[PDB]
Amino acid sequence: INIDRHATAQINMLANKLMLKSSTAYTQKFGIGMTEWRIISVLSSASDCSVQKISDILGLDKAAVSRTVKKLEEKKYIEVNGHSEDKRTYAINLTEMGQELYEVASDFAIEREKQLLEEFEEAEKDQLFILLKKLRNKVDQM
Amino acid sequence: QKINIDRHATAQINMLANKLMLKYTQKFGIGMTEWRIISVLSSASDCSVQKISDILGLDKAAVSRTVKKLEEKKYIEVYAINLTEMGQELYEVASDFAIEREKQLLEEFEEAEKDQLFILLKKLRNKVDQM
Repeated sequence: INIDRHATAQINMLANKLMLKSSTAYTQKFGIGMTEWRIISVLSSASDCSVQKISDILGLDKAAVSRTVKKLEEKKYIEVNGHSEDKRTYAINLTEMGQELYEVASDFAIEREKQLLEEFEEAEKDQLFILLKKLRNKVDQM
Repeated sequence: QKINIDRHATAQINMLANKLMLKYTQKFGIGMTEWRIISVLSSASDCSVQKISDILGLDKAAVSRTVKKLEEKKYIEVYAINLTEMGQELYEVASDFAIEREKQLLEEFEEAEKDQLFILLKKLRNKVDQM
């Protein structure tokens, strides 16, 4: 059966294989899984990361984010910031060790991304981001 | 910080696959977790419970249970996990049946844009194979 022109199928097989390889890579190099890495990278980039905000950004459901954030808490990479004395909700933050992890693992993330796009011309990269965002806009409508 | 997520193709791809996933399948006699696992197994060979649990953000116990259930249903065999021919058929048939959702997804795309999308996705899959 031909699913070459099946966008969902193509994108899912691409994403799944990339994620599986990354699971191995991050685990062997840094002792964390791919999903742990995705969350750490979100925490380094954004402010007031609730579980909701991390889920919105990554597309993983809240249960998945919550379970991973708990693991990262146990590994002492993140801590829950209650903001007890502030007119705002709790937030998840990197600990000092989680920040160090990000510092060292981000170089590896950057190299893998460079590798993924090795054969792309500059305009092809631009075209790629535009088309993914168009897809991302339609999905939000479905 | 060091990485701009908005211009990080790895991140956009993975997010889009997840977002497409949370949006038929009960039609074919399996639930969401079963479908997600089937999908992962279709993407690459000799998967492990550990890897699947990682990338799906699921606990190992849940993954193991679901894997067993898919064994019983004749979709999987076995620790390297692979799809049976019938597991692979399930993925293709259920995808082929869901074609109307694909047309909806690509509604705002001209033919030239669809062509570009598939050209670019193919470059990406080719490269992932080499990584």
